[PDB]
Amino acid sequence: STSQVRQNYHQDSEAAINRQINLELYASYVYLSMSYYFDRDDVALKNFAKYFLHQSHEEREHAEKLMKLQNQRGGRIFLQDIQKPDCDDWESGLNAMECALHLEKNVNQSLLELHKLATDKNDPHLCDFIETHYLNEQVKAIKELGDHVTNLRKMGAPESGLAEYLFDKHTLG
Amino acid sequence: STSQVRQNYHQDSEAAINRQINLELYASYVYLSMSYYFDRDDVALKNFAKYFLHQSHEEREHAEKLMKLQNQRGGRIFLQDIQKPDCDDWESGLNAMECALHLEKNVNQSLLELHKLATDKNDPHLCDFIETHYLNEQVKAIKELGDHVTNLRKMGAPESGLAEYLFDKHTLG
Amino acid sequence: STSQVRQNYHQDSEAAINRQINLELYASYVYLSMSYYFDRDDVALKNFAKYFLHQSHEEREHAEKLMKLQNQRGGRIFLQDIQKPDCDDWESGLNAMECALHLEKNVNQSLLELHKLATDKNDPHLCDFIETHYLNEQVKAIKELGDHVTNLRKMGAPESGLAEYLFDKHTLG
Amino acid sequence: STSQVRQNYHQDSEAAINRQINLELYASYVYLSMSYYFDRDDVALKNFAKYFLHQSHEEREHAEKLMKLQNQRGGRIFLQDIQKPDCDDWESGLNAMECALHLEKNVNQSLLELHKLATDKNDPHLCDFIETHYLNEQVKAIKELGDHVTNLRKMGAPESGLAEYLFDKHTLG
Amino acid sequence: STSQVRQNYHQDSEAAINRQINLELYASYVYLSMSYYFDRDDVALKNFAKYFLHQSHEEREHAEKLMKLQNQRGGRIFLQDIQKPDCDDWESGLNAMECALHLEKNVNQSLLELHKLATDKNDPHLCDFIETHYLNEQVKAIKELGDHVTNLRKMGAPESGLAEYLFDKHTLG
Amino acid sequence: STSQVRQNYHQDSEAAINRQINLELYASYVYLSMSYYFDRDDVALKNFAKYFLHQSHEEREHAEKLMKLQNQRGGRIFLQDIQKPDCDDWESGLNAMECALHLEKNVNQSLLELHKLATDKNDPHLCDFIETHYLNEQVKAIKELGDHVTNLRKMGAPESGLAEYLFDKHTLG
Ligand SMILES: [Mg+2]
Ligand SMILES: [Mg+2]
Ligand SMILES: [Mg+2]
Ligand SMILES: [Mg+2]
Ligand SMILES: [Mg+2]
Ligand code: NA
Ligand code: NA
Ligand code: NA
Ligand code: NA
Ligand code: NA
Ligand code: NA
Repeated sequence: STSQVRQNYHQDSEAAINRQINLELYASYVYLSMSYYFDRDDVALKNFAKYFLHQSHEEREHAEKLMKLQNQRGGRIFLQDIQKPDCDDWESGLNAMECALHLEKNVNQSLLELHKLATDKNDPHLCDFIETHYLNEQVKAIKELGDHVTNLRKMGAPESGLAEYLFDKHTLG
Repeated sequence: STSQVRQNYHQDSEAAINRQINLELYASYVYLSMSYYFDRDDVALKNFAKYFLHQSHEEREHAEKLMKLQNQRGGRIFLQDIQKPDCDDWESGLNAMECALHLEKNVNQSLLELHKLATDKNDPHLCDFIETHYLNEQVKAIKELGDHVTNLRKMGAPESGLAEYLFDKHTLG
Repeated sequence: STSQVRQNYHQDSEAAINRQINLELYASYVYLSMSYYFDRDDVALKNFAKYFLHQSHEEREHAEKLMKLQNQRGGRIFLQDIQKPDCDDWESGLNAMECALHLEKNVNQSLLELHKLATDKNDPHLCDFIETHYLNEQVKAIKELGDHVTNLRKMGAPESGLAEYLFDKHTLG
Repeated sequence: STSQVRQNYHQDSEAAINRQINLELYASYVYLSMSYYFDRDDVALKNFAKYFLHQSHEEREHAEKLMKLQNQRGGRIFLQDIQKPDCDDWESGLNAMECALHLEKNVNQSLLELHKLATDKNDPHLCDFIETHYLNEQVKAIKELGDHVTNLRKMGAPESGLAEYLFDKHTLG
Repeated sequence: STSQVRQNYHQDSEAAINRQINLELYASYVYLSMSYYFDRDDVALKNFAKYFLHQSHEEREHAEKLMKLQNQRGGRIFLQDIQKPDCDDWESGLNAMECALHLEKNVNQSLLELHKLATDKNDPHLCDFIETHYLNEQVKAIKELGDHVTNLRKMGAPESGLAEYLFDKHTLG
Repeated sequence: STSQVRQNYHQDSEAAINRQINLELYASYVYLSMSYYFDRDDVALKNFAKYFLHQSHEEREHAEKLMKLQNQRGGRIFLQDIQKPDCDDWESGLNAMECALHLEKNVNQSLLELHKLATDKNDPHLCDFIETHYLNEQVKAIKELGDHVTNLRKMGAPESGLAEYLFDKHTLG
């Protein structure tokens, strides 16, 4: 039953990877929802829509890289339901950016816990995988989202629809 | 509350589109599972893996086009959980192809019912959307999968691991 | 008297096509009026002017394609007066966009009725002509105009002349 | 016995497709006859000959696309004898064009009946296949042939051998 | 109420320009009718059709340039109904050319009266606008149409359908 | 009644050419049937299908060259019904290749008889036409088909579906 390739790969690490795969797919689905919210005729912020669609695809890529990891190490992927996002209506560009920031920080926290587990199980390959492909990506994403939220707030979002319009044009466009 | 763009778009059609979006996302997730099954070290059919990964991405594209439709017509997207696939282990190239064929026929049946609803609601735009973007795509996908299943069976899959190996190389490669 | 090419083309369909030709020419004339309203020295929104002039030419193209249809089927074109637009003065970028949206929805309703007639007369060629060349075009135009109206309103049009200025620059330019 | 790919494809539709295949092959053979009539030394209208030969090959393509359809849907092709054309000697450029027009209208009528059957059997894929690939093609072919017949008649065919000569040169050449 | 740009622009000139705009749009519509007459399957003179369609578009360009003039001078455009053309059926290539010649001479007469008004109101800008953009254009158009009519008549139009055929090919093609 | 170009062209030769035209069209139709047999979802040998479709088109070309011959010599083409092929279902790649070989040998025998007739009628032009365009073509086709049949048999067709699969890939692909 044990994979011929498996070496120094703890069952707990395998399970945590499966959980991270689900979380990445969940994040992808959240971003998809946000994108198409901004595509609504009564919201109509095309560059917000594009920004979040790109993020959705990137999150899918992250999940697939974790699946590849799982198979490389000889673990077995076990997929779960991808839960629907918390909202259907994201209310504003600013609110969407804040929710994205919160999501990214949650994903980062899960990654940090994964790293802690890898460290505890003396799995340096897994640790460096997380470090190389995930942690800096998260730090960058969080910094970018924080920058966006800051600009929107200073511009006067969400009450200034002009604010969101011009942010859509000049930052996200 | 009614969208400014909405015209000749029945609530039942809107709901059916939301169901189709979920079904397309489900199909994408099924194909993702199959792809990474073939990426396992104890299965190791890279071109099967690639074939199903491509199909997964294509299904995601189909879902996104339906979401775009929904917003174009002034309906509102309501996302649901994406259920996990029926299997974790797809057993063989042939079995995966047969399950894919079954899935594609189920998706096609749902599309046909959607078309019937559009027709009943006298929604020619929706009918032609389905016709143009979905129905022929489905017919082609079903024919291709049937061709694959036929070849694998004639070659001697799934007992002939040589059969699947050579199919992976010569058809899917 | 009956055209040598005519086949499965009902008199009622022919008459409805003649009405649609007139409606398309009318829409082209409305858009022409709007364009040159924005060219006034006391309005001076060049990109609004360009947007509506492009729309005018596109509507002319639609009418000409219907005339070509009529001759292809062996019907006979009967032209009518092109009525002058409802306004000389369109008041604002937002008001013009709202009137354009209303016009586009009226044109769409007429197209839907034309499709219904074709269906009732079992004229699949005519149905698919309408579907292929007109219905999606209308859906897109309505969605775009709705997006424009939404943005202008959120920006603060028509009281914010800055709003219309910046929309002219960043969206229509 | 039922094809693994077959879905929503009525036996009556399958039979009608087989009949249409035969009709398209028949039309191809008629045009072949006309082409080589104009290649006779005592007729000697090379561009008529080329025009009808092109039409013959196009009709063959139409038949082959229907065969491909049949297999795509999981129906089974049953071929029949291709009947010889009604004439060996087509008498004149004008007479050939009139017979071609009559043939094209007969083919169109058969296509319309096929569409009606598809509609009655709620086969939207088949309907849109016919609509996309056949109906407009027929309308165009009929209009072109009607234009040709009109010009020949106005020029003075078939008594003015100069008429046919110059039509061969300037229209068909 | 007076435009900030208006200078040396008499109310009578403004009104005459509005009348000329309507006349140019009328001429465009007449030429459109003629074009699609020649597109009929029972007339079938493609190059006549093209010639008149080009003329239609050119006349629309003339109208739009007058509208631009009106706004440049600070007058206000007031559009009127575009009357339907005098005929639905233009009978022959020659008859259409003669009606076009008559139309062009009427347009020219109106332009000459406009010039006379400009001169009487000491509006040298308007005079030179008319001179530069319109008068020579009209002279050329009238000369060309007269040349066409002369050739058709000498060839034997409209009784020689060969005449019109060959004119369509060699002059208009 | 006798063609102005006819010289040294016996009535018996003319009749034999008409028979050969029909036989070539028959062969084309047989190959068409075989091609689309291999396009079936339950057969699914794309390169067999392509091979036989190419052969079908080549046979049509042969028939058309014979028609051109007939007119060049001043004979008159008389077309007959094209009989349907002997089978609807060709059973296997090997069986299809064997039937094709048999067909090609029958066509060759008919050509040899045609040559014998030409020789007996002292028609060296006809003899050399047959020699140049047909006889070597037939010899090559027969040799190729024999090679194919030999390979399939040695590989283990038709019981080894792997055999036909790999032949389709490596020889016909
Ligand atoms: Mg490190
Ligand atoms: Mg700005
Ligand atoms: Mg359709
Ligand atoms: Mg000449
Ligand atoms: Mg020799
Ligand atoms: Na991520
Ligand atoms: Na799909
Ligand atoms: Na339109
Ligand atoms: Na056809
Ligand atoms: Na003019
Ligand atoms: Na042959």
